[PDB]
Amino acid sequence: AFEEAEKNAPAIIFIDELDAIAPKREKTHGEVERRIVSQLLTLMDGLKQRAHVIVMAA
Amino acid sequence: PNRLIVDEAINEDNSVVSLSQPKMDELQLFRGDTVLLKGKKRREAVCIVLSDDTCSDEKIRMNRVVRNNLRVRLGDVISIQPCPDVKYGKRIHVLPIDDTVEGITGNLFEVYLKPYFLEAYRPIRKGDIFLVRGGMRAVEFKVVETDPSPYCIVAPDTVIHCEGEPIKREDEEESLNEVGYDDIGGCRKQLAQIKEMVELPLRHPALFKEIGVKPPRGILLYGPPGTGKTLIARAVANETGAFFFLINGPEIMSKLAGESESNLRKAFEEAEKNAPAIIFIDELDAIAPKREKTHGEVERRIVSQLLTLMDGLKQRAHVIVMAATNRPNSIDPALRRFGRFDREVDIGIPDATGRLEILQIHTKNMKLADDVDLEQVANETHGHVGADLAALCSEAALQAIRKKMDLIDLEDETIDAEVMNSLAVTMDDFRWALSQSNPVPQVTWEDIGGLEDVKRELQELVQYPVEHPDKFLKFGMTPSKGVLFYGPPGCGKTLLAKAIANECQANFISIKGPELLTMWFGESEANVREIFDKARQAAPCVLFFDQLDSIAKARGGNIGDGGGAADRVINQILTEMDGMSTKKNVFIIGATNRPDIIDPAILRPGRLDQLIYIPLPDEKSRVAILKANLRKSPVAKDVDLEFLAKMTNGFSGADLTEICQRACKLAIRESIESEIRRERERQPVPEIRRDHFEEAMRFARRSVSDNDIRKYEMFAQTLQQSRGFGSFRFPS
Amino acid sequence: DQLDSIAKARGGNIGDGGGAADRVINQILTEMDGMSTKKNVFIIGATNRPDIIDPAIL
Ligand SMILES: Nc1ncnc2c1ncn2[C@@H]1O[C@H](COP(=O)(O)OP(=O)(O)O)[C@@H](O)[C@H]1O
Ligand SMILES: Nc1ncnc2c1ncn2[C@@H]1O[C@H](COP(=O)(O)OP(=O)(O)O)[C@@H](O)[C@H]1O
Repeated sequence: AFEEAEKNAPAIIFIDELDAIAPKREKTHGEVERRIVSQLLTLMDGLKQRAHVIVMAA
Repeated sequence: PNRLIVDEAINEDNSVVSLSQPKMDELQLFRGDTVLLKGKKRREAVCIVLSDDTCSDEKIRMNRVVRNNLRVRLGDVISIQPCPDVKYGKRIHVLPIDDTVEGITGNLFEVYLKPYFLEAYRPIRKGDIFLVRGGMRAVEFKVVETDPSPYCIVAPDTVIHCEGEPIKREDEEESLNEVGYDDIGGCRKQLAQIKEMVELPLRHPALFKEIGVKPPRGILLYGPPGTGKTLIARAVANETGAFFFLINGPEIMSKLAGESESNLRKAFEEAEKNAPAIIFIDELDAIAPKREKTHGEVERRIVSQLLTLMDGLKQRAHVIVMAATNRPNSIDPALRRFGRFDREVDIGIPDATGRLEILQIHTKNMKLADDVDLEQVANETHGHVGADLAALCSEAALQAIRKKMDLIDLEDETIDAEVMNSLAVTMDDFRWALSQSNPVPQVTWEDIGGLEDVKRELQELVQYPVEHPDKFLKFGMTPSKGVLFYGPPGCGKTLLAKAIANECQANFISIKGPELLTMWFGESEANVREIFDKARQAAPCVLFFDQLDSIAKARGGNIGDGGGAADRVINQILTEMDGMSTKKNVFIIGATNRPDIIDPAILRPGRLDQLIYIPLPDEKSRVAILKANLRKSPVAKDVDLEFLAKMTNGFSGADLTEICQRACKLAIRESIESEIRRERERQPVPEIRRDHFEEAMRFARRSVSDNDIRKYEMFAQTLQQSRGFGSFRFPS
Repeated sequence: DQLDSIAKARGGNIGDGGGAADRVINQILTEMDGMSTKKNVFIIGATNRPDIIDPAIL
């Protein structure tokens, strides 16, 4: 998803029901959930707005 | 002598540098010699040294291209040393920057490189960035390969070729964007502490080795988010020559278990290779949370392997680790055991001057209006964090955009450049952002009327010693911290305490007597200890004890059920005041309606030595009280305060305040009825009249009887006789 | 400091925390002199009213 967003610019990312994929890591009881949350944070940080992609989370 | 201040160039090109002739003699440098220049972030450059008569001794004249080469700015410190045995180049490869050649289709060699290197013998180094004028636009190049390496001389027979894939713009932009610790502001005390803890062990391992002490294994930084902990770490790393390696916690946890172990092992090995090195682990609590509060063995083994590697630091390779965390407690205590992250550093909210510096640094890239002032913005932003300040600046910029939406045409595909450059962020945008963005007693002495002797006593007692600590040290007498006020109720004793605390600009804590009594066995003394500890934490502070007669009584004279509890409370108060004797700044003030039952141990010098009697205000004090009461009231001139004061000789100040409030309320009612009657007659009262004054006076009554005054004056007389001695005179 | 607060003549009143004040004195008595080897512990008390102190303490 993020690769396709950065490849075609400008691009818009909508994450519907963000609380489902990324709840508080302390609340989570699973390693996979923590990995998904960490990956989401990493992809937030990796974007540097050169392609000016915008992400909304509802 | 090698260290020199960076200075602007006059006629220096990209291949020459200038030094003063006496400094050349000191450094044994000849004109035309090639030298090796070292800058921040392990940046190196080579140029030809020349003599300038107008150059300062401690400064070196340096142009913008070489400044970008060494990642240093005007005023920075660089080191210059001779660079011997620089051979003629055999084959050099240079590649252009993408943004410098967009639309440039001509032969780069003939247009730019050949005239630039023609018969000049320019010294070059791998990775050097040099700008060459020519064609229709100046073009920057990067030296990617040299023979010999890394130093060579571009000779007439040196082969210069530029074919290949051009260097990506983004890779070059990242290095140029990063600069030293001038980015951070208001943390130079913390910056100095971090420098002392980090860079000195890295630079001088032998200095620690000879004594026998071990350099710190790890450093931990904590504070509220947005304080630039990663920013200050990277910045302090940039100034030092030590290599900075960054570790991202979400990056580590995004990796699958075991793979992250290999990644961090390789990171530590690479840091050991590139000694001196700095390891920064952003969000350490993320990778290594509290071991007990885990639902998986994966993070447990992460913490265990991290402990093994922390014990595995060489400390002879002069490499240390630092980490930044939002909450230090979230980090497992094993990481914080002695010998691992032993030195612990706190980063707080930036100060007002530091916040002003943060605004100035943030707004440097901003086009800023003349009217807007950053100082007042800093004053208003008392508690906003640097990240919140950046958000404030961005919000102000967006508000400027909103203001300029009408001038621009949002529907147009291309915006006007004239409006874009004429755009600026004014004070109105900052004020709008401040409104949108989110993060001492009030009584002044003019409020109080009279008691000028009690006034000067209070200033001399409380305000004076802090004003002249040197005078007290010369005299050698510690200031007293105890004042007792006894008088009829409603005479402004609390007002006096608030006034003195306001004048000295210190925290004010007021506690009531019966509030602390409670009914449990040890609760009362616990409350007393708690309020005294709170006064300790808020030092300097003024502690006010209202109704001291309730909380302190004669210990012997109580045979009731609660006599023991009262005695224990008095003993706790005495011990707490003995503890307060250590702290000069904390001040204790006690107010009682009747001082006859006060424990004599309380009245002992060193606890409440200064006894001040507050009597019923006289005529002039009463006039002042009435004037202060109506300072906020538009009172008519026909009303005479002199008669209103002289009539009630025995009324207390509380009665005067009640009368003034009542008269103001009756003026309110008169204005209400006048305005309503005007509205009714359509389908006044600027100031209070005397009539409402007299018809309000009748409801007032004498608060304090004559017997209370008799008792207070008798107690004061008992103290006056205690002073005695007349006028004490030494013999002869 | 202020030894008179914790040490009293015992049996002063029934409202002293349901006999807790009396019970604290008895615990102090055993600690200062009981069936345990006496270490090099020196006890100093600064009282202002000594007449109310328990005679067993003195
Ligand atoms: N000393 C400072 N000077 C200027 N800006 C700062 C400073 N400290 C923090 N900031 C701002 O904070 C932002 C980064 O926050 P930071 O504290 O580095 O993240 P974290 O709190 O997650 O470690 C930057 O955009 C920067 O503008
Ligand atoms: N010197 C004074 N100047 C102005 N107001 C006073 C003065 N003395 C008393 N008052 C009024 O009396 C009211 C109650 O005073 P208070 O603080 O209760 O005195 P006390 O410390 O004797 O209890 C206050 O609202 C205040 O307005």
